[PDB]
Amino acid sequence: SYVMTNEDFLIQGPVGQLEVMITRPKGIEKSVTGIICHPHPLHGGTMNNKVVTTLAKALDELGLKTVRFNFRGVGKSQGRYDNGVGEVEDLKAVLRWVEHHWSQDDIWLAGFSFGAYISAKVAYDQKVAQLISVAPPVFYEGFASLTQMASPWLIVQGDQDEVVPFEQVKAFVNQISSPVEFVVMSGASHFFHGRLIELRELLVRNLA
Ligand code: NA
Ligand code: NA
Repeated sequence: SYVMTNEDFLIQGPVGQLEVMITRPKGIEKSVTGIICHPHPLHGGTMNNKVVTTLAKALDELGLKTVRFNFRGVGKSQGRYDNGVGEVEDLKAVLRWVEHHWSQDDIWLAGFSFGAYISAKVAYDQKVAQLISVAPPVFYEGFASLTQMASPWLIVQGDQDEVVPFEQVKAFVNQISSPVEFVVMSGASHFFHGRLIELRELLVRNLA
């Protein structure tokens, strides 16, 4: 499907255009596409966030096309913040767009913090081949109900994350019924400053 690679472009979202960028892998391209959601739009989170980039690099290394996008209101994406509700619809729109362009592909959903919540919400509604959360903000009220996730779920978490505390994520992983692959980076903060190479390696190791 003719879609320019490694450049920002716009697609139709629920409330306006969504800014998207895709990548295509450098070797065998698997019939799996990963969509990666960014951290909190109200705290400067965008599709260009470095943890988002790292997730994309990991998925690319694994042979997946990747799709990153800005939630409504962010960057060139039109509209305004919608309480985590419309943001779910934004991801759902990007997901439909992926399914339209690559109908044969399985889907991976991934996200960092706010984006981990949004992607988990969608993966709870539509079983996908793999869900990936980095620093899922499990204190969000909307996380409480995500107890029987059908999609396989990898959670990567720094144990020195002060924004999303390890013990809270651990407790969430413990309380939910469905199995989670819970991978912890020792000494990593919420932002993985200087640990992005290791984060990529950790993702690849656990997703290969
Ligand atoms: Na966030
Ligand atoms: Na905007």
